[PDB]
Amino acid sequence: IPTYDIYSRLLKDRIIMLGSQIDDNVANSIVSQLLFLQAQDSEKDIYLYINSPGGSVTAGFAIYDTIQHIKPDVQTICIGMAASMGSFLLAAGAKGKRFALPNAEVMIHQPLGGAQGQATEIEIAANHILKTREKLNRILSERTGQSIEKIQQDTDRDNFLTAAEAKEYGLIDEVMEP
Amino acid sequence: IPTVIEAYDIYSRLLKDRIIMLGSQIDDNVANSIVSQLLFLQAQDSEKDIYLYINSPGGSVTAGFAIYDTIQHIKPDVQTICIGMAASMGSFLLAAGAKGKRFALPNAEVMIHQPLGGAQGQATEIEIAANHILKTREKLNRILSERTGQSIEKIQQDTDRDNFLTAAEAKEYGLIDEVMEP
Amino acid sequence: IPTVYDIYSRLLKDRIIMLGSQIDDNVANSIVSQLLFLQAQDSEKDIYLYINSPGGSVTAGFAIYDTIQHIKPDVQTICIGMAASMGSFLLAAGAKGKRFALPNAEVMIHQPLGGAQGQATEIEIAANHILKTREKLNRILSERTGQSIEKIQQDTDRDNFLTAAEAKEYGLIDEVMEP
Amino acid sequence: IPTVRAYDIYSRLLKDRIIMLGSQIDDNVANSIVSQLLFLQAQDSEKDIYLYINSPGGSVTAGFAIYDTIQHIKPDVQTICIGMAASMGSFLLAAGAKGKRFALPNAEVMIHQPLGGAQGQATEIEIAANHILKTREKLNRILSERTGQSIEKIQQDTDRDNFLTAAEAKEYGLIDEVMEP
Amino acid sequence: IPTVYDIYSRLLKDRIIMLGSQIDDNVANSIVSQLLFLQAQDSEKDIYLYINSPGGSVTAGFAIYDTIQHIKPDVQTICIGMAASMGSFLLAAGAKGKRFALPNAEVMIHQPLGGAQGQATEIEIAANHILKTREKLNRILSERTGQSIEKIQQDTDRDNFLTAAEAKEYGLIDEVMEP
Amino acid sequence: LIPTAYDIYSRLLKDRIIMLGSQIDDNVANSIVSQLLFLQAQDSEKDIYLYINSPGGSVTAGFAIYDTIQHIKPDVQTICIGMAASMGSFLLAAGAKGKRFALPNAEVMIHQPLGGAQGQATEIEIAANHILKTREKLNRILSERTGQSIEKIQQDTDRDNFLTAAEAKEYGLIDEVMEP
Amino acid sequence: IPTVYDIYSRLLKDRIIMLGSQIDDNVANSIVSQLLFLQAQDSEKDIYLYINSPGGSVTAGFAIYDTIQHIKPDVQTICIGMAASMGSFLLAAGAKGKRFALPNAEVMIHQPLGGAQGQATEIEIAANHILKTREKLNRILSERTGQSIEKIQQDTDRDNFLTAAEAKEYGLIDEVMEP
Amino acid sequence: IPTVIAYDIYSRLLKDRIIMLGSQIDDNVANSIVSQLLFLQAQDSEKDIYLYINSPGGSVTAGFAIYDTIQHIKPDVQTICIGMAASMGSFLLAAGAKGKRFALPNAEVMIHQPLGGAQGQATEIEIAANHILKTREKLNRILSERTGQSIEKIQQDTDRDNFLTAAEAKEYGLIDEVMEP
Amino acid sequence: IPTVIAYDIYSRLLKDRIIMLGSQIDDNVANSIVSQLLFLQAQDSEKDIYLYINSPGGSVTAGFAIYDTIQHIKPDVQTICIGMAASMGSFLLAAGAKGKRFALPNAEVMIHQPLGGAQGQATEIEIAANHILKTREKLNRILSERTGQSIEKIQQDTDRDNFLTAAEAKEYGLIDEVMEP
Amino acid sequence: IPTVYDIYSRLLKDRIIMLGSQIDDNVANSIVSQLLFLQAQDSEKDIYLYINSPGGSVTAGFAIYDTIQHIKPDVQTICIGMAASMGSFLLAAGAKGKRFALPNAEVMIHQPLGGAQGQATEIEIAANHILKTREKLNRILSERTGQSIEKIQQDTDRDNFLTAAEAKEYGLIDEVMEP
Amino acid sequence: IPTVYDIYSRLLKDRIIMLGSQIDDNVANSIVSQLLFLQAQDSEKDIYLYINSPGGSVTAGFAIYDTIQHIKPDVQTICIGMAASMGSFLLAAGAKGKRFALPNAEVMIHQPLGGAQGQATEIEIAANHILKTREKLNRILSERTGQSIEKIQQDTDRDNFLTAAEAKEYGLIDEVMEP
Repeated sequence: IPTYDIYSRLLKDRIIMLGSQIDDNVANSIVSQLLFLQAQDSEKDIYLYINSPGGSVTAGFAIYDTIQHIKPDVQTICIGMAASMGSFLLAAGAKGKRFALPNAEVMIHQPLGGAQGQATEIEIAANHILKTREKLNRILSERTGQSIEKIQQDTDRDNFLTAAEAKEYGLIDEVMEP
Repeated sequence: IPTVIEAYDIYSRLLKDRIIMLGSQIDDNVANSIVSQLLFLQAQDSEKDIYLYINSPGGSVTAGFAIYDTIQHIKPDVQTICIGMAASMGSFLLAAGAKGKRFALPNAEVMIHQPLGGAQGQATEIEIAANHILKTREKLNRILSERTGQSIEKIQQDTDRDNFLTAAEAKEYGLIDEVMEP
Repeated sequence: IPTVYDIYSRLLKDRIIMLGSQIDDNVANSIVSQLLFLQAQDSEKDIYLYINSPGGSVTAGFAIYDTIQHIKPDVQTICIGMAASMGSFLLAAGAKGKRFALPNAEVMIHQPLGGAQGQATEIEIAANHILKTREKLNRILSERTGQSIEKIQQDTDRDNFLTAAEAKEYGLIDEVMEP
Repeated sequence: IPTVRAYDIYSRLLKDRIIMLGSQIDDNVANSIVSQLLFLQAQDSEKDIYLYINSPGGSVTAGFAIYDTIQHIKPDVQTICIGMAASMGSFLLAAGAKGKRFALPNAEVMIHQPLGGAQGQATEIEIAANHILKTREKLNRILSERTGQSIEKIQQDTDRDNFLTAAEAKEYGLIDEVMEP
Repeated sequence: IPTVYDIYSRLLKDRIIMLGSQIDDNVANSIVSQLLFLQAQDSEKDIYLYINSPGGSVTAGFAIYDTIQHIKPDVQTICIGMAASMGSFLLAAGAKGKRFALPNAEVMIHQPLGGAQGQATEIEIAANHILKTREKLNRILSERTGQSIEKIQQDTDRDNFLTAAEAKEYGLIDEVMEP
Repeated sequence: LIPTAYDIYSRLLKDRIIMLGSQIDDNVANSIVSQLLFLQAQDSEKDIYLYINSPGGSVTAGFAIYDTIQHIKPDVQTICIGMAASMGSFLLAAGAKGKRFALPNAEVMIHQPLGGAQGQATEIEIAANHILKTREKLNRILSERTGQSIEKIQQDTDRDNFLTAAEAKEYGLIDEVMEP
Repeated sequence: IPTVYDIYSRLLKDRIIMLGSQIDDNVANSIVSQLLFLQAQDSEKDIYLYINSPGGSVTAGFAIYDTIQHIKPDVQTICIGMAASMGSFLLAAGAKGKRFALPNAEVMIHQPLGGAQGQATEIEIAANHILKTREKLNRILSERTGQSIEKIQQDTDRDNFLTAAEAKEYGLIDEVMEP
Repeated sequence: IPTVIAYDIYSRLLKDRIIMLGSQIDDNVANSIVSQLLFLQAQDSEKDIYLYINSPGGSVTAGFAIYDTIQHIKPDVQTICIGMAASMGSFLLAAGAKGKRFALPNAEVMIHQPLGGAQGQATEIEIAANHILKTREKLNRILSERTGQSIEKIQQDTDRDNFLTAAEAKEYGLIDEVMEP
Repeated sequence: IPTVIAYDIYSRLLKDRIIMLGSQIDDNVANSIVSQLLFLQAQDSEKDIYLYINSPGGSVTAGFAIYDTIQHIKPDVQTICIGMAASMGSFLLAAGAKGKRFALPNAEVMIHQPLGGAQGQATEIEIAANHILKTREKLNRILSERTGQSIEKIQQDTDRDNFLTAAEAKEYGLIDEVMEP
Repeated sequence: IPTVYDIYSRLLKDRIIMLGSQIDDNVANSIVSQLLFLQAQDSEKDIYLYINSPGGSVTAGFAIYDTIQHIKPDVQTICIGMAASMGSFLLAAGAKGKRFALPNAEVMIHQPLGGAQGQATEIEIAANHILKTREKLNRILSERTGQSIEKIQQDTDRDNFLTAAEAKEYGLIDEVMEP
Repeated sequence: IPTVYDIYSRLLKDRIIMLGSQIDDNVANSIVSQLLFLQAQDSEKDIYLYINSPGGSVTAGFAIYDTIQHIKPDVQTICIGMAASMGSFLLAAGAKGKRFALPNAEVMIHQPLGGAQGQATEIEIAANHILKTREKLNRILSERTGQSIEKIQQDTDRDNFLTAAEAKEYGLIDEVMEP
């Protein structure tokens, strides 16, 4: 990472690069970048590049809620792949400012997790992850215009979409052309 | 494991006298052996009692139900005798012996608790697993209710956490019929 | 972690502390030092503590908790992502009226976890100590939420997940911070 | 394990109603010892049985499977300590028929409180602590009955590892006689 | 570890030292050097030692202990979170009248731990050494707490957890620091 | 199993010969005790022969063998081949008086007991007192069986002390070097 | 390790060298370089070597030992916590009259440790070498304490723990440093 | 390991007074070999015994248990090297009855000094060194007696690994004859 | 490994003077093969023995224990390669009685120079190098005698892995006949 | 593995050999010995070789194959479950007209697998060898199925799964054994 | 490693290079670079190479050796602690009359170590190469000590430990550096 690295130079121009799995460390850093950019200028757009296989749903919601909280628009730009929570964040960008490059891929599926121990503990974990899926699907419905029933069906298995398909689905607004 | 010459290992020698020893965790291999022994004893004599000693921390619920159903399926009464400890599916099998012929020795310990499991993967896979283990707990509790005389609701409450019982407490609960005194 | 100052050090300049990890003695040492430094800079201005944490060490969390209550500035707490176990205890520890969660943040409360090994009398000592620790946590959660101790005991017996709105109803936070 | 029809040496001794407890006690060992006790009773409910004990102890519940079977069966079970009887091993030594509990002169006996573990939620640690304390009370009460010592004395004497010579074990009431050459 | 100086170096500028880890030779070397440095800068002004520690090496602790007693400034000790074993020994070693704990901080005292392996005579040497080390710890604790050596022996036979208020009654601290 | 299943050791046991050729642990001690009891049951008057090639091992396991030897009626000859070290040399010295042997190039080693202790100071104290008492017990018996003073045994066992067969006879650990 | 310079660098400005670890080649390299640097800055002013060390490599220790005797400044030695094995050898190596221990610091002396593997003639070479090294260590210790080599041999056969007062009586240090 | 009707192949050969050493020498192997030698003398104290040796060597004390038993018993023990006899294996080859030590033509013999290890305090390393040096003196003295070579030549010739052909072992005096087809 | 009534299958073949070498060659395998050869000679010193070989080779010294025993005993030993005979395996294949060395048509033969290792001081590496070089000369000389190929040719043909069909092994002189159906 | 013999031994009495595992030298040695024994018992009666095998060593497979072709009795081959790689080669090697599969048995053919490591010239030798081995396998498969060598080469470039009916149609077996 | 520059950089300013580790390609690269830099700064003034090293790679040692001989400044060598194997070779390589050891430093000489695995011919190549390397080392050692090659061969057959005074008498150094 070349140098005050290349990411800090892009941050000076209100660009945040997500290029990894989403965990609490990544979310803490991105949230802090978003807050800092709003403090610098509450009006100018922010640009969030997303190449991510997804990761923690709660870490992803830290980023998601910060995006919706701050005053500047956050443009989202998918490069390479936005899968799982990554495609949720892609769809979370400012309306009209969600993009994917022509060969970028988008994948949606249901959340993953685990449960171990007593029957009642497994029941609690199952209820929690099912409620988490409902929350994701409700928001994806609002952000895409698709019905919750259709999102439920379309995420039962791994669902790969081209950029053109992601646009038609309502996950992005435009395929960014050269 | 000593040998007895009339050449039997000690467990085979006791099987000759219609005694089956359960002294390990319950898995499919152990259940396969126990079931085969029960079927063999029935084939030998369908009237004489069988004696099942139980010192077991429990284990696989489905393997325990292979044993449970075989006990109920065969014609001879299967006396159960707890020595040391009968916990989880082990206490379930202890309570499954022929009515009036379920025993524990005075310092044997009985422990009841809800079944354990796990689930990994997609939310809908976790839901299927949760629904399955919950249905399995209902099945266990319903049978325990029948065999002890306790209501299902009391069993649910009394198995939420590990519940250790003395032999005397096990008799009062209905899990055994008598403490076998010296 | 980009440079502007690394990003966290830049936010600290504006009296913002980020808790975004498991709570251990190292994290608590750092958070406590930041709180003391900010009080030294200005004893009157608010401090903002963002919390995204699965929890962790009870004693480390109480190092942070007691420092929050000790210092003069109000400490606002803001849950983003998840505040679980000791993290949710710290969320509820913010200045009354200044405890927040964002709309999709999750809150989870549950009894403390631990272990005990050795002689019977050593297991007894360890059990008494963790039981006392839970009573201590529940007493404070009762005063900070308005709920009875009996209700907190019962509601923490197993993992209990709360939405942001449920956390407000419960008294763990004061407001869901809307966009 | 040499052979002596063919017997291993332990099977040969079992023909003379001798059982050798020469290892840590777990469920596998207890299962074998119990089966040997039941077999010998089935062969002859009158004749004494001889239980040699060289054991560091082990599982308390497995030890009680052995303990209760000894008390259940009709024959007297003599106990003979060689080398070491520690923890649950010393509990079983004291469990022999009264008047027929022995140690050889240099055998070592050790008594101490039970050991265990617990992990997880506070309430789970509470349940495990209550269970091991009740197990200790059960062990101390029986040891009081078999030794003549008060439960309060047994409690104080098992708080830490307590090593006894054979002659001290006799004075304590854990055995009846030191078998002198 | 945020930057302002890193946060700990910034606190050191105000004569605050943070012990927030297990005690070992490296930690003691750092703490001793900070104490000698602070005395060199000003031999009259108080030093503040925050303690959140599970304890650790007895000899490393005594490097710290003897340096506190050696230097001219008073060293205040402030327990946050937990001071256990050699950590609670150092808490009680602060200047008399200037030993503190925050209300929910926990203090634990117990006898030293160690090991030995090899020949009978090697084990005997190691046993005699740790027993003498325990006598030394107990004698000093007795002096610093006002409790008899026999009571300290009894009270440290097993893990002994104390609240901050109990630590004050015991004589391990002078006051519970209230908000 | 080595050659015939009825192995070579079982064939030697028919002739009242017990072959110790390993470290001494509870399994080995239980086997040897059982063999000794068996041989006494077969004939309480005929000698037993115990060959010893052992680096030593568990002190309590060794005392199970030692006390059984003293308990039974038959004389137990001891014959050192290769090495009898630590508790192996203790058992070598415990054979019937006048019937303790070593072959000419066999080696004997004596030293103090080994052990460990971990935990609280008072737990280490208990463990140290126990191993010190075990050493006094070993030295007292070795004094009785060799004729050497307890103080000399203490000195001579402070460190590993290797002895030739002839030196072990001079020391009193054996009665005769068995020459061809 | 806080910044002021790191804390050790800051103490080095005042001619203080902190030994707070095992002695190996890397540690010896650093301490020798610090000694040479301090001589080059001022050949007259005393140097201060603090020692909390469990010992370590004999040859690395002699790199430090010989450099102390080589340079012109006096090197005071101050034991804090523990000086064991080669650590106690270095403590005894300070300028005569300027060897100190703090009151609860401990000192341990014993013979060197090592290993040998391979052919009989290789084990013989290794045995002769460690025996000659012990003779070298005991001879120098005899000169530095005033004790006979026979007494030092007897007193290092096994681990031999000494209090600070005992180390003064032994001649390993000159004074116990009281507060 | 095949069976001959029931003997395993080695037990079948032992019936004909043949003992096969085909492994490293440790206490277990020595226990077996010593027991076989004692057994064969008990059957017949006059007829020769045949010890085939293919061994890389191993424990010196285990080798001396075998060595001393060979010299103790009345029957002659012929030794026959096949494959390799190295270190303590070549010591045992040379220990066979005079005139009855053999190697097949392509068997190898290797002699060298004993190997060992030592850890701990200087005085413990000294004790370990003195013991292995004394052991080497014992081995060389006996090899001198059995080969006819001086002790000083044995010392020189075993300082490093020294490989000999069958014919060279005969000229050296380690064996009496190369057994030709 | 199935049983025939009671023989395991290998023991049943041994009854018919058939030895199966079906694994890597080490001291344990050579100990068993040698014992079987000696046993069969004792049963009948005139009747042929049949040694099947499916082996990747292995220890050169273990292989020479088998080799020399084959040449020492009176019966002819026929050798029959099935599957593969590589390295010391192909050396033993060529060691069969002249005219009675066979391979089945799809069996594979591979010859190559010996493998080993050396570690330590320069003079120790030199000793190990000299020894493995002398071993290679020994192997090459015997292979020259048994195949009719010059030593120079065997040297160059074994510098690297050299794979031979059964037909090529016959032309090379490693076997006498390809055993056709 | 039950008794009555073990179950495989009881079937061998009836001239049935079960191959139900990977083909390695141990398996091949046993199967070759079983074939030779059965020929010695009766040189005229058929032998039955059941095959459920994922393949294995090519040379081990050829020990079996050559022994099948060498002995006088016919060897029927019967595929149950799966015959893959060297397993399908042995299936095709049965006596002509006496090679079978059960209706849901699967057959798989592909090219041999191997590895090579070292100098360029060593890699070249290993490549030439495995390429020659494939030519041998294909030539025999061509003879035993009636397919051209070119077709066999094409059809084994990748894993090629075949139903029992496709295997019969291919020439690898003669009949699908129907219930 | 304290700051002043780390301590080694501070000494390099005064033309001092410290070797205090095993010799590998990484250490040799750094030392060679320092030697070349120092010559470029000043081709006339002496360079001082301190050596405490157990040795290591022969080729890496020759990288240093040849660079010492190549550059114009005299390189003094000073053994502290131990110089063994290639370390003692480099000690003996210093400028004539400027090779030193401190009084208790030890010097060890022995033959090179290595290994070889694979075909007979590969083992032969490796043996020939290490024997040649030993001849190369012994030839240069003979030139630099004045001892004959045959004596060096004898004296390096096994590990040979020398005191500083013995190393001077041998010709490996010129002077024992006294205080």
